[PDB]
Amino acid sequence: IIGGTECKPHSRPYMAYLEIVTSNGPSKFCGGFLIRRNFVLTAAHCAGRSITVTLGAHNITEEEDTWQKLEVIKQFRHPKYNTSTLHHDIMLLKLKEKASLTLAVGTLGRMCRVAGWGRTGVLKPGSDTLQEVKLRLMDPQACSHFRDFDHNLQLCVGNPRKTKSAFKGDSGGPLLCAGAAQGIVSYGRSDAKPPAVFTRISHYQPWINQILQAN
Ligand SMILES: Cc1c(Cn2c(=O)c(C(=O)O)cn(-c3ccc4c(c3)n(C)c(=O)n4C)c2=O)cccc1C(F)(F)F
Ligand SMILES: *[C@@H]1O[C@H](CO)[C@@H](O[C@@H]2O[C@H](CO)[C@@H](O)[C@H](O)[C@H]2NC(C)=O)[C@H](O)[C@H]1NC(C)=O
Ligand SMILES: *[C@@H]1O[C@H](CO)[C@@H](O[C@@H]2O[C@H](CO)[C@@H](O)[C@H](O)[C@H]2NC(C)=O)[C@H](O)[C@H]1NC(C)=O
Ligand SMILES: [Zn+2]
Repeated sequence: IIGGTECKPHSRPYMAYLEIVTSNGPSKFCGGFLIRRNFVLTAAHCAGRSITVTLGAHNITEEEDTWQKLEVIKQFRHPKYNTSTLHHDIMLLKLKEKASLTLAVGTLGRMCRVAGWGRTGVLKPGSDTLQEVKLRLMDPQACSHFRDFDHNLQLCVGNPRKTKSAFKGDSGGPLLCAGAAQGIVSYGRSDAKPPAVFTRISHYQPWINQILQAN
C-alpha cells in the first residue's frame, strides 16, 4: 500500500496474508479475505504449487496468539482466468479446516478502502504491518490505457492526481466500499501511477456460489 496508514491491529479481521510456493522460485506473497470459515477469496495470479494462509495478523514478522496459520487443501482458480489479459483474476482457496472465530479473525466518484502488506513504494520492501488506503472509484475511461481493461469485469480505482495506490504484494486483497467487498486488487502500472485495475466481484458472484456449494 502506497500512501496509506498503519491499521489499528486486528481492525480488519477478515484480512488474509498468503505465502505462495512455486517449484522454481522463492516464496511470493498476496492478500486475500476470509468469506467463509474455510474459504479465502483472492486473485488468480496468486496461484502456486501450494499456499499457506495466515489469519489474525498485523505485524507479519511477530508471531502472536491471534495468528491462525492454515493449510490450503485446494485452489479454485477461475476457469477462464487469462494470464496475459488478467481477465477473471479471481480464485477461491479452501482451507483444510474451518478457522476459529475470534476478535481478530472473522468472515466478511465514491471512496473505497483497500488494505494490504504490500510494498509502500516502487522501490520499497513489503510492509511488516497491515496498511490501508482510501481510493476513489473512477469512471472506466480513466483506465482506457489498460488496453484489456473491461468495465463489465473490472473496477477502475485511484485518482491519478494522488500517489495513493495498492501495489506489489497487495494483490488479492478486497476493496471495500461502504463496508462491502466490491473489488479484488488485480494489476496496475509498474510505476504505481494510479488508477489500478480491480476484479469486479459482483460479476463473479454466481461462480463463487457454485464453488462454495460444491465444496
Ligand atoms: C499489483 C499492482 C501492480 C503490480 N504490477 C507490476 O508491478 C508490474 C511490473 O511490470 O512490475 C506489472 N503489472 C502488470 C500486470 C498485468 C498487466 C499490467 C501490469 N498491465 C499494464 C496490463 O495491461 N496488464 C494485464 C502489475 O500489476 C502495479 C500497480 C498496482 C497494483 C495494484 F496493487 F494496484 F494492483
Ligand atoms: C514488526 O515486528 C518486528 C519484530 O518484532 C519488529 O522488528 C524489530 O524492530 C527493531 C527496531 O525497529 C529492530 O531493532 C529489531 O531487530 C527487530 N526485531 C526483529 C526480530 O527483526 C518491527 O519493528 C515491527 N514493526 C512494526 C510494529 O512496525
Ligand atoms: C488469453 O487472452 C488472449 C488475448 O485475447 C488470447 O489470445 C487471443 O486469442 C484469440 C482467440 O484464440 C485470437 O483470435 C487472438 O489473436 C489472440 N491474441 C493474442 C494477443 O494472442 C488467448 O487465447 C487467451 N488465452 C487463454 C488460454 O485463455
Ligand atoms: Zn495482536
